[PDB]
Amino acid sequence: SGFRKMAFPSGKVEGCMVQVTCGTTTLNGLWLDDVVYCPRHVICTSEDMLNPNYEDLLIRKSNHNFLVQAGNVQLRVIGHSMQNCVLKLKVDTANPKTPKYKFVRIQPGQTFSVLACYNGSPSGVYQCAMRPNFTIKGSFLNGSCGSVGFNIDYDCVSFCYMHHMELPTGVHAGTDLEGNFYGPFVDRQTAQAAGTDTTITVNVLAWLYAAVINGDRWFLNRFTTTLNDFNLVAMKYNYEPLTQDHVDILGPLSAQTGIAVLDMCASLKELLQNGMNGRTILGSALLEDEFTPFDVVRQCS
Amino acid sequence: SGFRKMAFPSGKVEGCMVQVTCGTTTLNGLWLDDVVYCPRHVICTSEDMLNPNYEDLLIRKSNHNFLVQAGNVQLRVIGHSMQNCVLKLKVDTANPKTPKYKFVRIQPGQTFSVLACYNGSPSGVYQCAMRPNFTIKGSFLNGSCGSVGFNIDYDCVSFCYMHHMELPTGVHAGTDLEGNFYGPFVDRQTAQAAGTDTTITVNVLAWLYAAVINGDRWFLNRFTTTLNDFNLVAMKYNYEPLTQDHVDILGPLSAQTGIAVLDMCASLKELLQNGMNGRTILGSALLEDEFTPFDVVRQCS
Ligand SMILES: C[C@H]1C(=O)[C@]23[C@H](O)[C@H]1CC[C@H]2[C@@]12CO[C@]3(O)[C@@H](O)[C@@H]1C(C)(C)CC[C@@H]2O
Ligand SMILES: C[C@H]1C(=O)[C@]23[C@H](O)[C@H]1CC[C@H]2[C@@]12CO[C@]3(O)[C@@H](O)[C@@H]1C(C)(C)CC[C@@H]2O
Repeated sequence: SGFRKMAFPSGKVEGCMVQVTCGTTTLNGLWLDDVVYCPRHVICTSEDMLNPNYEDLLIRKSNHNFLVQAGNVQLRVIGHSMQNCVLKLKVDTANPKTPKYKFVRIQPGQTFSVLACYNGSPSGVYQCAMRPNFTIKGSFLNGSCGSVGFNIDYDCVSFCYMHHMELPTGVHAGTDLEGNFYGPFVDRQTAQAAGTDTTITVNVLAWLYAAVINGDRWFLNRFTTTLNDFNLVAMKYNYEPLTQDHVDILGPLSAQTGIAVLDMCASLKELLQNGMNGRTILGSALLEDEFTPFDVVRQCS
Repeated sequence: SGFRKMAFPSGKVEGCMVQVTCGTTTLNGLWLDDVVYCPRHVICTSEDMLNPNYEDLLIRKSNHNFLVQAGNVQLRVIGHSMQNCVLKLKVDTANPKTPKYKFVRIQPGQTFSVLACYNGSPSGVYQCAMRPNFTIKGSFLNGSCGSVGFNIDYDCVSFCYMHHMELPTGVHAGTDLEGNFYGPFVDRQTAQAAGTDTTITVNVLAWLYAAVINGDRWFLNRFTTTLNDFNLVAMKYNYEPLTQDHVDILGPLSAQTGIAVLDMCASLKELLQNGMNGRTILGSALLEDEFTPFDVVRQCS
């Protein structure tokens, strides 16, 4: 029993992390087979980051301009190319610790583990959600850029995030591993701001099922509601609409606890309208939305 | 910027995790050099766990009774001995992935990373604190026993916890790696219960400094207080007394933010007496006590 914000074991990713240096700019790279992936802004100086032209900046660079260190061992770069907002540095040596991996783009509402790194040195691991507004609420200091987000299915590492920048509200923006940004963000330090965020309704419902399975029952009631009447309430409290697929996805958890999805929706309506009254759910005094139905089943089955 | 409950990278520990089977009982072991460490109750059946005599149970066992699998490879056990509540199984092969390590016993109030494992297979990593009552609030299902807690200093793994049992309130009890239990708990499924817990005052203060550094300032005030007058309030709300060493340990954080320790104590007094008023601190609606001064400096420096 018990429920914690749990990250995937980070070992398989730790063995892929390297340092990439161009001039006086250094950040983290991902070394898979004979390619190192890193943010393209590694070729920018402090001045350039205002408004760079990356094609012009890259054409003026050669292989010897890129320093790659795999811990102590320096890797000889034998090729460079730009793919969207990521740089691909072809190197001398194939990473002998290269795991089975895929590059997958995730959806808002889905979770992943972040291995925060500094100068190619792993510092810590934590669980994130992709916010509805395509930002993440991470923990990143200067030199954390190139740090990756990932899930592990069996022995396969699904890489979904590379960290690029911090936004004005202190939230974080990055790309998939093909170098395509999540949300309407660009790799220049300018006047960009996160759009209005919403609460991930299906995740909050999954978390209430986790609470029931772990013996927190106080918020349950005899009432039920309709998907329409619930969605009217959701809109008012800045929650995402719930769909038939959402209730279908919550089916297994519904069956395990014996509480119908629309019954649990009735509980959420009451919690939104009334609050908690000095009471807690799984050691929290607010409604948690960074656990997916899968995350709950994983930890509570 | 940003603040997350961050675990240490788990790679160095992942490579030490094995499965130990005796009869129909299976759990996790820690393989360091040519020794595998596991809970001694692996030699107990469902019936024995009521009231076992481990000396009698072990004397009736031989090396061939212990099945150890390092993933696929089976390890030949060539010796067995009991050290307090842990079993030491001497094996054929020295673990080639054995990191630099120490066995350290931690204090109530200190934090560590847990690598939750099932049948010698790592499942996830999360951060814990040793509660004042020597329990931990972990996430453990059947087959999680033998899972270890640890810190990483430089390249050295300081192992501090091995998981043994779950208590009636759904909290967890275990030993250091010398097999000595944290708190007044024993390895038999009986009527044991956790003593009354308290809030780790110094940790809550460190977390308020983390909030200030990340731009949460609303709870600050012009007031200060004395260490005595604060400790009178602490006692009432079931907080641990604050000592001169606690304020000394908070010195660096005090200097970084320019808020005196006793000024921050005044803020905590108000938060305890008044509450938060629908407001949050670092994405929490209650006062968090599982971040040490070290944990904050680590993430906010
Ligand atoms: C790598 C990311 C990052 O961390 C950036 C951005 O959020 C993003 C891109 C650039 C840095 C940073 C500008 O702002 C940063 O937040 C900051 O950490 C960087 C320094 C320390 C001020 C150095 C200059 C540097 O331009
Ligand atoms: C390994 C720990 C553990 O997980 C124990 C205890 O908390 C502790 C020791 C024993 C098991 C468990 C008795 O209670 C358990 O909570 C439970 O998970 C175990 C089973 C699944 C019921 C099987 C029998 C077994 O006796």
